[PDB]
Amino acid sequence: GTILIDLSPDDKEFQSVEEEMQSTVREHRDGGHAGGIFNRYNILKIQKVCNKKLWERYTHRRKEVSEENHNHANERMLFHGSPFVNAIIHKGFDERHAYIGGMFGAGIYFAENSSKSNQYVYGIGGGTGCPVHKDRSCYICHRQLLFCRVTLGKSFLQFSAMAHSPPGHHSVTGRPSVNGLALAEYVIYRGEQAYPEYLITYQIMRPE
Ligand SMILES: Cc1cccc2c(=O)[nH]c(-c3ccc(C(F)(F)F)cc3)nc12
Ligand SMILES: [Zn+2]
Repeated sequence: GTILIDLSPDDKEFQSVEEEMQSTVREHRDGGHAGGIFNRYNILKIQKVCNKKLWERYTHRRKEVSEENHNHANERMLFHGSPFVNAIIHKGFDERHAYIGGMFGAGIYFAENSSKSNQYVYGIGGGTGCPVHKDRSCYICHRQLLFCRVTLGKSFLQFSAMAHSPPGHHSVTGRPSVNGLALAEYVIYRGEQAYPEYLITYQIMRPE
């Protein structure tokens, strides 16, 4: 039931999504090992992901969380990078898209920094890189990220230098804690708490 609608580069929606992607690039402590060396992307396409069933599943859960949290879903728009991007847009998020080894337990991880999510496009630690060139810093192959609507509800704050949410909470917030430049990371434990709204196809660009 999923359809992908292309956004025109002239469309204001295209532009605000591209700005959030571009402006949330930062330097990483691995020096580019996992996600490659770049300061910006070449955006090739942005598509709206439309699936009535997944949307209703998301809104239903959103309403449950909101009613547990003084009518506040604490909804964010966050990046997600995964080798399973193609299953997620068709079937939604679930237990099979969890990161079992994650630092906040086995849940589904999301980032404010687009460049953090870029590190997982080819797998954990960037895996072995693009399938064509086996290169984690490939400047040629097309990459995809999701920009997702995520319900955090009451989020447990972890200061940091499928399982369950900590009791009384709906999510975990990974607060950046030595690297003063890093934005937060977030984890949910129910797939119904995210909807994959935009599919962004891009390349990382080699610095000149
Ligand atoms: C940790 C973390 C922080 C912020 C953003 C992300 C993010 O966007 N993706 C992943 C990610 C990790 C593993 C898998 C896999 F096991 F392959 F299914 C998929 C996605 N981790 C993140
Ligand atoms: Zn490649």
